[PDB]
Amino acid sequence: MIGELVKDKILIKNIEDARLIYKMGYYGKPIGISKPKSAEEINSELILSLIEGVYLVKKGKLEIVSNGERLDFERLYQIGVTQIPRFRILYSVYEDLREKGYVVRSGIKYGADFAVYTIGPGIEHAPYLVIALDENSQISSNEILGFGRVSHSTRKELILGIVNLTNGKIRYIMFKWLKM
Amino acid sequence: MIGELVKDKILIKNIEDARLIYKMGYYGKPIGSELILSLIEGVYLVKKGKLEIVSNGERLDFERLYQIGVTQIPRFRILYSVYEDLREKGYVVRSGIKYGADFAVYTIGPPYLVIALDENSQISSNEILGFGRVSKELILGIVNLTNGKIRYIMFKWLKM
Ligand SMILES: [Cl-]
Ligand SMILES: [Cl-]
Repeated sequence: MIGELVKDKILIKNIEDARLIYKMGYYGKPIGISKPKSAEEINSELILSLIEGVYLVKKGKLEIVSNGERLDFERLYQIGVTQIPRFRILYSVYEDLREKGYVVRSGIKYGADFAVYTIGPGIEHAPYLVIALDENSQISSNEILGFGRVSHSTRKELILGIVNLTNGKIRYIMFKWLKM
Repeated sequence: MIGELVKDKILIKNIEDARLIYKMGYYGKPIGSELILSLIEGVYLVKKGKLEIVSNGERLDFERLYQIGVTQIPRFRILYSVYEDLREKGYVVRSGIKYGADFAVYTIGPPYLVIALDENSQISSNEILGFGRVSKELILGIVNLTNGKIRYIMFKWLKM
């Protein structure tokens, strides 16, 4: 498994490698398709985000190169910090959730950071929406109101992933828009 | 029902009146007896026509009492908005300070802790899960000072 760093994303040019990385656990998105039922229908280069790439590298399931240079975890992580806003808190939740066995996808279509899934041999579940947060970052009422808006929009489960960048621990707090 | 304004609180000197106001729906706290009502409770009861208030001769109506609340009590506007809305919805609303919140709401349907907030407020992620009773639930009372509408959002400390 080898991938090319191109800006803020990682390109998987080999289709076999692509289909394999995707089979592993629904990583990346193929170019031109939105979301493949199976890796079987993937025929275009697999595109991985830095968050996904950095995870896979750390998992030893992927090597990354940037025009000759071989970027390891320390370097890739650092690039994520520079390129991607909120990279630290986003990777912390991505990793933690991924490490716990959930299948983590982008949650932007739903107005959140991630779309977390519980899957297994012949088992698919509804997507939990997670929004990563820096425990200290001050949230406004307008943002908090924006939260409870994305929640009862696709009426799924909205969840805040509060990360401590020091100890790396994570506190998950879910909230619903109530109708007192 | 007549009550005296004494600073930021309202005194109910008559014990019958006291016991009645308390029977109504658990309003005020006795000094255990004179029933002591907070401006938030007093202003509500006045508006409900269930209580008259006096301040050394002067008869204070809703407009004046409300204004006094604004002057005396910090966050009075957002606190009364949630108090009233919740009370108007039939919940029994008590102080929630013992629990580190504004109110302790009791449902008479099928204590919830609520913290009233203004649309311009800014709470940290660790102020939230921080304290109330979280690390159970804590309900956020988000108030729009313009239209006076209120959005309630509850959140729990999860264990993913
Ligand atoms: Cl992603
Ligand atoms: Cl009260």
